[PDB]
Amino acid sequence: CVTQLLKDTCFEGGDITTVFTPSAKYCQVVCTYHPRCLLFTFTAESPSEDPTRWFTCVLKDSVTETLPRVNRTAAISGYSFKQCSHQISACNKDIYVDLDMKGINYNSSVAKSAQECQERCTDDVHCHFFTYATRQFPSLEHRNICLLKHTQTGTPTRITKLDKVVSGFSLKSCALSNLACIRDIFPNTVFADSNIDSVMAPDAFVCGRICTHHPGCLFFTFFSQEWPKESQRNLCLLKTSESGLPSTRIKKSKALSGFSLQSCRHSIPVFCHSSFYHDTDFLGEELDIVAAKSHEACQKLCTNAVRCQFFTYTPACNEGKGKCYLKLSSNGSPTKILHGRGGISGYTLRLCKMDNECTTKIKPRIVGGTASVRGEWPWQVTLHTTSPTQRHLCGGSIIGNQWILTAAHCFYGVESPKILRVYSGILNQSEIKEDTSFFGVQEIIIHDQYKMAESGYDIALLKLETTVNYTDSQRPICLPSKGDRNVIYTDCWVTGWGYDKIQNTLQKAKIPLVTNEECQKRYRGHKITHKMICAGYKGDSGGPLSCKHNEVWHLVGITSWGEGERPGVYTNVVEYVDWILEKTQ
Amino acid sequence: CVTQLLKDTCFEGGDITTVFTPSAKYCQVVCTYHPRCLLFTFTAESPSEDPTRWFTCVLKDSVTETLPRVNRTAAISGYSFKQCSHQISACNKDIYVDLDMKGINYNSSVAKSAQECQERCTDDVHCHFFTYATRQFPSLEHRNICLLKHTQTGTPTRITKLDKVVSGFSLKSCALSNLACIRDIFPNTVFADSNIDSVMAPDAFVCGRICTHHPGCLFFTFFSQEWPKESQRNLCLLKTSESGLPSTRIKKSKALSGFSLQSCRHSIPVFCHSSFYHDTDFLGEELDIVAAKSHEACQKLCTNAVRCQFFTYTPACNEGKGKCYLKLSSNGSPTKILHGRGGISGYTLRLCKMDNECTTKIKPRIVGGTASVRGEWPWQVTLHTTSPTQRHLCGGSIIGNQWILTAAHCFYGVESPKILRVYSGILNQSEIKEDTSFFGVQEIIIHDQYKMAESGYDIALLKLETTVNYTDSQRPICLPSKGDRNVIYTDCWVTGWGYDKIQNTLQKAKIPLVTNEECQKRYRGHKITHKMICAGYKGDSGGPLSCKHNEVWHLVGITSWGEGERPGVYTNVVEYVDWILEKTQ
Ligand SMILES: *[C@@H]1O[C@H](CO)[C@@H](O[C@@H]2O[C@H](CO)[C@@H](O)[C@H](O)[C@H]2NC(C)=O)[C@H](O)[C@H]1NC(C)=O
Ligand SMILES: *[C@@H]1O[C@H](CO)[C@@H](O[C@@H]2O[C@H](CO)[C@@H](O)[C@H](O)[C@H]2NC(C)=O)[C@H](O)[C@H]1NC(C)=O
Ligand SMILES: *[C@@H]1O[C@H](CO)[C@@H](O)[C@H](O)[C@H]1NC(C)=O
Ligand SMILES: *[C@@H]1O[C@H](CO)[C@@H](O)[C@H](O)[C@H]1NC(C)=O
Ligand SMILES: *[C@@H]1O[C@H](CO)[C@@H](O)[C@H](O)[C@H]1NC(C)=O
Ligand SMILES: *[C@@H]1O[C@H](CO)[C@@H](O)[C@H](O)[C@H]1NC(C)=O
Ligand SMILES: [Cl-]
Ligand SMILES: [Cl-]
Ligand SMILES: [Cl-]
Ligand SMILES: [Cl-]
Ligand SMILES: [Cl-]
Ligand SMILES: [Cl-]
Ligand SMILES: [Cl-]
Ligand SMILES: [Cl-]
Ligand SMILES: [Cl-]
Ligand SMILES: [Cl-]
Repeated sequence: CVTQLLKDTCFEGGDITTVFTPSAKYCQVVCTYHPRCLLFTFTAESPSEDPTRWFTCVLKDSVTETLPRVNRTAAISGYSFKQCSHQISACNKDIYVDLDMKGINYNSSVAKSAQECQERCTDDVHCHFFTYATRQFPSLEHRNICLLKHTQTGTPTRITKLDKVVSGFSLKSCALSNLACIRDIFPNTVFADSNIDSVMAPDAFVCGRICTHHPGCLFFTFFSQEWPKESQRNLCLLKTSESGLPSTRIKKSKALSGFSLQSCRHSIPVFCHSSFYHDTDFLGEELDIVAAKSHEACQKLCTNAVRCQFFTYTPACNEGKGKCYLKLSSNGSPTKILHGRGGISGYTLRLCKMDNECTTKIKPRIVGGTASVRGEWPWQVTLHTTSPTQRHLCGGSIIGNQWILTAAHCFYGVESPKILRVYSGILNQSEIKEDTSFFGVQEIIIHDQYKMAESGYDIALLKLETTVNYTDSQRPICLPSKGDRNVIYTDCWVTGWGYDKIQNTLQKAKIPLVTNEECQKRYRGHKITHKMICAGYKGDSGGPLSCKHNEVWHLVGITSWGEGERPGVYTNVVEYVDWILEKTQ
Repeated sequence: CVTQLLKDTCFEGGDITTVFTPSAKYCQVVCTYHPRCLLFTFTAESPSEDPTRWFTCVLKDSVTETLPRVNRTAAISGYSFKQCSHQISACNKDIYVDLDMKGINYNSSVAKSAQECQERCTDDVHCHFFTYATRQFPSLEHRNICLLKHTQTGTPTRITKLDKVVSGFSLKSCALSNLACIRDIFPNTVFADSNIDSVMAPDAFVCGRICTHHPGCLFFTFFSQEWPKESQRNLCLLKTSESGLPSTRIKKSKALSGFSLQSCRHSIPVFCHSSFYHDTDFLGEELDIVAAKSHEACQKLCTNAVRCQFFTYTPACNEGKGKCYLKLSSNGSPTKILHGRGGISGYTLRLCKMDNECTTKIKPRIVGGTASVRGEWPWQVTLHTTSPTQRHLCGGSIIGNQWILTAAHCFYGVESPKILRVYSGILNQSEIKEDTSFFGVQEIIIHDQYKMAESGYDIALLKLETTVNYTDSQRPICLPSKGDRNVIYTDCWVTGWGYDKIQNTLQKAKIPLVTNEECQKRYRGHKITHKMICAGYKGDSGGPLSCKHNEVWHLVGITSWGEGERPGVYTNVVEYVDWILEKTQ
């Protein structure tokens, strides 16, 4: 695919819509995330253009996947990232100097700095972007004012130059938000607040997933297939309120209500709808119709056709040669959902690259007894120490392509990264031979405030020398979201090889969380804190406390000190999220 | 359906496009003929509106088939006639006083009157509308100037008030044009002149039918299914030239070229595409999907769904329960035509009401021997005379719901219309009994210049007292088009009951045309003229010489005088087209 931009170039004619962006680089993000845009043309600040046309971001589509390039000064053009195998971010950390980004201003308070005003926007339910008047701003009245804004689109309605002011976006999509995510989904309930948009959805999960990526949507009501009024079946009503919460909880059958999870975006599927919808036909515009052997292959044909957004495989009785209908609409959704016409429908997987790789589905395997097997806990690594002899030293978790999360105390009297060897995808320690391949560590980042395990801060990152080619054997686990701080995890597991004594086959064990004060009562001498967590009723130093919640695995804890019944104490990973992100980029 | 307009009413929001029309009444025609418009809002001349918004005709669509009505002064709103069972005209005879209708001006010559300037526009290959500067127009230079115009749309690009000028449309769609229609369709031939538009068509007939109703299209090239370049299969290229003719005849296989038949519109199918296209899938936007027993019923489900423009029935092996896909696009055509996916496709018949009823298909029957049978020649009437006794007097042809075309000489010593009785749908004269129903004549319009049969002008209209409910038994025949003057008819027939001696069963006879000078040589004493035609090698006074050409029956002649081999002489109906239309409206 083509990621790089085009200096002084305009794509002639394929317009869908026009928005305002601070830069072409973010124009490209808008295009990538909009359901039809394939190419675009940003207009930079320039003498050769009037100020009203600056910051214009024209989203475009073409049947051929491209358009005519004509020369224009200060026109930056580009392609979307839909066509790409590399992952997709959505997080713009830029503070734009002298840029006044207009929207509906709704709070206007004082702030120490642009950084604090960004933290405020990010932590707010409504904020899309901010403008911060610096201390050098002439009007004393307006000096240090942090005004938060929102628009229909997430995009500013205008962009103008205004010296001594800095604008910037919300970092909710950088996993930096302290906002609580309400995952509670309310059956037989409707909400009646502001209806800002509507889509047709096959079910409420998809309805909620759509709410999450829609910038104006804070919560929703889905009117199900079995809903009485036919005109409203499969209707996903995207809603907002001035409070941020829904005004009232009206009971009603066959309807289903919930919240945006914008703040937990990085740990949830959002753009990745992988299910198939049986005896279901998605109505849209027809891209193509091809012979296909199964619904699964139909989805592939869609995924690999860039303009395709959803499909309906009509199965062949007769012979094995169904018809695969590749479809699209203006909004990524079907215009109508029919049941009872025998179709098998779903969506493009071309989207799942927009999702965090740690949210991809778990491969069904016969997790038998309490002995693990290949692929089962593929985030687990075994940390080897070359010195004295090559031996297992610690457990660790893949959380990145180049990053291991583990315990700081594992590195007591480790004088360089160069004695360390990280093995992935390992069942048996016995499997490890001299010829075996491993990742070498390049850097050990220990928390600068770490002293002792039983004190706080027992957390470490290994930056690997080479990156991991992800596989069923080797995959990352998600960090818990700062918004998920009150989630009650009830499916928690520890894994590792016993570390003293050690075992060969990777062991596994479902174990229960225990509350920080039920833990404190059973341990005195040093204080258990908010930055720790407990469980018990095993594994190694550095190993994961992995909790499964809503089909996704979370790295809730790192094994710190067992002391043993007295429960294991773990580093509370959630409390080190800023830190992990700060250090990893 | 709703035909009547709405005073001071605007339909809020469903905009497709915006054009300029002289009046709301013609706005309604534009809407009816545009492939998506269902409702609209015209803006009349008014103090309460600025002059730039006058004559605005906003074409609108709605998923529900209507929109919100809000009050506005000088906004006229209405619905299309798509929803209607009554026939549809397209012919606006209005001369708009003080109205300057802007377009590309291309000829600018002098003219005696507005009527003559309209006749000139009508007779011209390129003309959509005209403006005529009256003799009272101040600038002496511009006084009496008849300027012809065209636009992309057939619609003027602007409308402005300009005192002492009159504007008006072409009457090509009133069957008033003297322009020759080139029906010759050129196999393995392309044209290379100006490409003004393109559509996907299943075959070249449809391609040509689309050219005919497209105002900018004078001729076309169709690139067939078997065309080498896949990107251009089923491509219907709508073309024009400054000459009006195609520049050159480039040979090339699998391509097929032809002309607009705009001038012969009233005798040809144009909007009525009644065929089914097998192993053919029409791509468009999906309106609905329903269970259906056959392709024929699928077409019905489309026809009766007003937004549906075309369809694809996928047949059930298995059971009798296919899937009928109701579809639509922006232009009435499929966006792509796929072969080989097993679909049966075609178009809405909701269109055929736009076609002249005399173009509807002939019902297959076993036309046996030379004795007719029920339904065979359903335009034929038997003219009875009540006096002395009730007896067959003349043959006649239904050409309207309330009109019979026949011979002037039939009415020798007929003192009132009240002795006349018109019977339709009659095989046997014996079938006629006292209880039998008939149409009473209200008026006998004889050509004022008629003297004697063997002189000219032997033509008469019967205006009936009640109108004919059309049926397989009773249907009209088309007048020949003034543009079809050089058509060589080779499938001509006379029908009637022998009128002297007479027969009971309706007789039929294929007979050959004979040239006017091959006729003149075999008849002297009075002159055969351009306004007569001959045939021979039978029927009554007043009866039809019916010629079948391109699947359509034409009333080429009325039986005037046999004199018998010496051939029959007929009134040459083509030469009395202005007259028939003048008298019938
Ligand atoms: C605007 O936003 C700010 C911060 O999100 C709100 O300020 C807080 O108001 C509450 C209520 O007194 C206090 O407890 C907080 O200490 C305030 N914070 C700060 C930084 O002053 C403020 O109330 C909002 N006001 C409106 C309605 O615009
Ligand atoms: C404009 O249109 C008129 C009529 O359609 C053309 O006038 C005719 O020109 C030919 C060529 O000399 C004459 O034989 C006709 O007698 C003319 N008719 C009249 C009414 O004058 C005229 O040539 C066209 N001219 C252009 C190119 O604008
Ligand atoms: C556009 O710019 C390039 C780079 O200078 C030039 O070579 C080209 O001729 C320009 N215009 C075209 C191809 O129309
Ligand atoms: C490695 O694990 C497999 C799977 O259980 C086991 O059969 C085998 O015994 C182990 N290796 C050794 C040293 O036996
Ligand atoms: C629109 O006009 C009608 C006719 O006077 C009036 O009764 C009506 O109240 C007006 N407006 C509405 C219903 O919004
Ligand atoms: C009427 O026509 C039918 C059809 O040929 C014929 O059988 C019958 O003989 C006719 N009527 C009379 C008077 O026989
Ligand atoms: Cl400001
Ligand atoms: Cl559901
Ligand atoms: Cl398309
Ligand atoms: Cl494709
Ligand atoms: Cl989506
Ligand atoms: Cl003029
Ligand atoms: Cl063909
Ligand atoms: Cl639609
Ligand atoms: Cl419908
Ligand atoms: Cl059409």
